[PDB]
Amino acid sequence: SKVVVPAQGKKITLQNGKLNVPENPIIPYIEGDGIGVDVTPAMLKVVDAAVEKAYKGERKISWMEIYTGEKSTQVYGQDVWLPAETLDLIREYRVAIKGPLTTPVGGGIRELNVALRQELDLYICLRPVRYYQGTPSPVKHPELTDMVIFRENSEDIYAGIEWKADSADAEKVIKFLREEMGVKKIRFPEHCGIGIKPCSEEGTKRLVRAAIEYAIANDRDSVTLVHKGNIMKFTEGAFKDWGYQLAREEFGGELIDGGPWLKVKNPNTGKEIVIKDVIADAFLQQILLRPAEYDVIACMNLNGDYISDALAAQVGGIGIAPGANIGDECALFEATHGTAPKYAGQDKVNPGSIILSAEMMLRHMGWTEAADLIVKGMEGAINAKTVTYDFERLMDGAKLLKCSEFGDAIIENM
Amino acid sequence: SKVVVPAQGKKITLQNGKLNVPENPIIPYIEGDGIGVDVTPAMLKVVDAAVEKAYKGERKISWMEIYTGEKSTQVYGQDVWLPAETLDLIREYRVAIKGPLTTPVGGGIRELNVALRQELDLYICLRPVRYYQGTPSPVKHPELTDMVIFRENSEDIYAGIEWKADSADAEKVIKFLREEMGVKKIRFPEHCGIGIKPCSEEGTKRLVRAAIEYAIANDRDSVTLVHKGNIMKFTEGAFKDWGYQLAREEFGGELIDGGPWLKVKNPNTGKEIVIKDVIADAFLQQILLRPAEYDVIACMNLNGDYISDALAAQVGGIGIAPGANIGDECALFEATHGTAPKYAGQDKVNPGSIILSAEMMLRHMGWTEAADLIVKGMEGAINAKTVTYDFERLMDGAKLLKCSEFGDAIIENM
Ligand SMILES: NC(=O)c1ccc[n+]([C@@H]2O[C@H](COP(=O)([O-])OP(=O)(O)OC[C@H]3O[C@@H](n4cnc5c(N)ncnc54)[C@H](OP(=O)(O)O)[C@@H]3O)[C@@H](O)[C@H]2O)c1
Ligand SMILES: NC(=O)c1ccc[n+]([C@@H]2O[C@H](COP(=O)([O-])OP(=O)(O)OC[C@H]3O[C@@H](n4cnc5c(N)ncnc54)[C@H](OP(=O)(O)O)[C@@H]3O)[C@@H](O)[C@H]2O)c1
Ligand SMILES: CC(C)[C@H](C(=O)O)[C@@H](O)C(=O)O
Ligand SMILES: CC(C)[C@H](C(=O)O)[C@@H](O)C(=O)O
Ligand SMILES: [Mg+2]
Ligand SMILES: [Mg+2]
Repeated sequence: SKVVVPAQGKKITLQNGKLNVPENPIIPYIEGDGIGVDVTPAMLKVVDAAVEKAYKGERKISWMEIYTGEKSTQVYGQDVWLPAETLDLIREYRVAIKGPLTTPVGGGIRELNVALRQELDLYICLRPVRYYQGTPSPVKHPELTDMVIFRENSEDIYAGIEWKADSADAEKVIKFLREEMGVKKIRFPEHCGIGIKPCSEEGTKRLVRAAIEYAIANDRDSVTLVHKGNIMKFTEGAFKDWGYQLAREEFGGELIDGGPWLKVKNPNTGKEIVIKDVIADAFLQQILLRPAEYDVIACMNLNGDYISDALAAQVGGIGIAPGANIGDECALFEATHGTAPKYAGQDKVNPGSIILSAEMMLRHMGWTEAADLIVKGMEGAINAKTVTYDFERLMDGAKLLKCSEFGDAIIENM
Repeated sequence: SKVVVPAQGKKITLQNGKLNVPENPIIPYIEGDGIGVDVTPAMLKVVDAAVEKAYKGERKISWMEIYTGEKSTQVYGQDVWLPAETLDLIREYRVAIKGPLTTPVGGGIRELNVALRQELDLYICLRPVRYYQGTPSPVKHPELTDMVIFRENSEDIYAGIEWKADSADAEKVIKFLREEMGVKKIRFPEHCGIGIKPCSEEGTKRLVRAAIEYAIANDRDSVTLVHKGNIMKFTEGAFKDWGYQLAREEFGGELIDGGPWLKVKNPNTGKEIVIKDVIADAFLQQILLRPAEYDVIACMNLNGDYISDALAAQVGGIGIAPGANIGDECALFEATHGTAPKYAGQDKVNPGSIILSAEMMLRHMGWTEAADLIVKGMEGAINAKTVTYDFERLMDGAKLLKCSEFGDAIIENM
């Protein structure tokens, strides 16, 4: 192993489903491909500053670099794109953060980001989207956007079950469907690629459960199940039916009017939480035309991937869109954006995304004060109109800052 | 049959792939469920007016009502949701228009809208989205949005191949995948619904071919292949690879830089058309942050469904979003919106969508003058700020008009 365990740090433990965070926790991190080389260093500095200022030296993170992707090949050798120790370490230290990752073409290499999520069973993809005062947005009222996406992270089409057109496997599968299952619906069975889409009751319910619990835990107004159930009855439709069923069976969901919407009483604030659903295509117009009407979103893997980007663009873009992959044993924080090789190495991209993901990590560890300083700094720097390229557009009088520069601006406004 | 063939009309014929439209063409039409009862009458009046004014009485449409959905059951009896004659008539008269349709819950009834498209093999779902001066939009520069969506209409997950969780079929399919195909990727094989996603070379290429030909025919700047190929390699990825391949093999697509983008020279205007591609999630941010950079869009069934609504909301909403289902033998025009039973029968919804779909129909028949009068009227009425509920929002000084009222406003501005 080429990983070096920090000497002055201590491992975080999980006792009774509750995190036990030391004052010197060891936090593993993956630099990331492309721009990850730009944003990650900015994140480490901003986090260290937030922690240093919040607890005046009482607390401190012991960063431990781990590898995945290109750098892993440089470190562990050719073909070692995702070392087993990397998965071992994330699960063992409970909390980790990663920069963007890119999977090479071919080589029989599976998508590295999806591999991490699925190998660690981090079934929740949590992506909160809200507006930051001063952020240049293409819409008229970005302030109306304040939602939290709970995207199922372990099934759907992301299962990776598919076969190439004209391949022996594809023909074998197509032969079984037409001959044994009597399927006559394939328009062109020749030179036809095939993909499988699974959706289970347990996969659906553990995701929705987390979404409702988060709504209750943070006193949100509603949980909206987004699906395309009118066309995919047994997968997307099942997801919606299972979600409503869980709200009734586990949260005392009560019929609103003649339904289908339910109301769940917040055990804490006594507030009634609305449980509704919207068809995916229609939802894409709704978030733009009636944003204020939506809060927490529970949806399947693919739909969540699309909604994440559509919402982010509403409040400034993917440069300010954080996220987290959460499971029962550990959590891996990461920004919604990619490696943008186009800008890679230029120290020009917006580090806000990975930084706000670190803010989620801090909150997750219970270091809410350090988390609050990051939000304060971010809001201060953006308001000071000292921002990165992606914000400069739709920004008159804004001063352009380099990636590392913006990080410093955040610390300056803490 | 309860259908009455117009006495003074004549059937449109297709000779050499070219439509032969008489001056008194018989045009079949489906009223539609819900609000279809409101918008359809407005459309017939507006179209009749546009035609009457453009050709001063020389030309006239002979409307012939045909049935599908609820009204079909009223006419032909219980269980007759989609009469065979309806499909026969659309194919025979070549050009038809329909209001929104809703499929009942259960009854073993398949989605009626998809049934029409697939039974008639109308593989192209053409949905143009552009801004109309004076239209209240949630974005800052709706005028930058001017795109044309070419959505594959015959395959993808819309094939309707799926099995219910815990069903014998589902278990049989899951057993085959795990046992015979050795699939170990299903996270939860129990209580698991299964759906099949097919994508063929012929289905992909006939759609992309139509998109490029439209770009050439209308001198558009580019064709963008939208896909989620990084995750669905053999379906969405195949679609993108097949699209690029066709541009090269059939349109002399030439490498731009080191690729992957291609350039196709417009045989007519000598202009070079750009053939590029964008990942679906990223594309949803791109249309909002860099609209001007996109023109004609070629995408798969599901992706097209989502993009249609996301784009429409950008220029006023689904109340002003037309569309057409085009095949090799016939075409069925229809708005992107649904039956909105919530507002149904209230004569309050925006008829602009089905009316602009009729404008597409007229253009399709070569009656471009009548089509131009509809655009003129629409632009005039909206500019006069005499609009329907959906526009009134984000409209100060706008006067609210009833559905039928707005139709009259259009005719008044022709
Ligand atoms: N979880 C992940 O690690 C992850 C996520 C997404 C994609 N990927 C991968 O990364 C590679 C490139 O993919 P892509 O180009 O489709 O996606 P991407 O890297 O997110 O790039 C898409 C566009 O979004 C914007 N963007 C991304 N990061 C930004 C930042 N830090 N600050 C400001 N704007 C930012 C830019 O838009 P403008 O150019 O309009 O400014 C950018 O060109 C692929 O190999 C892909 O699989 C990985
Ligand atoms: N091709 C079709 O015939 C078609 C298309 C889509 C859906 N459907 C079906 O119709 C039913 C209802 O579905 P849905 O509620 O998901 O979709 P929908 O009927 O399109 O309604 C969605 C929302 O979009 C807006 N809208 C729709 N038509 C409008 C119009 N003419 N003018 C102004 N705004 C309009 C309204 O938004 P606000 O309430 O925010 O104003 C409406 O409540 C279902 O049975 C569904 O399967 C059929
Ligand atoms: C890179 C890709 C596999 C990934 C996904 O589709 O989830 C990305 O788009 C993201 O949102 O993290
Ligand atoms: C009603 C539904 C089957 C249809 C589709 O998904 O294409 C609708 O959303 C539309 O866009 O016409
Ligand atoms: Mg994404
Ligand atoms: Mg739709």
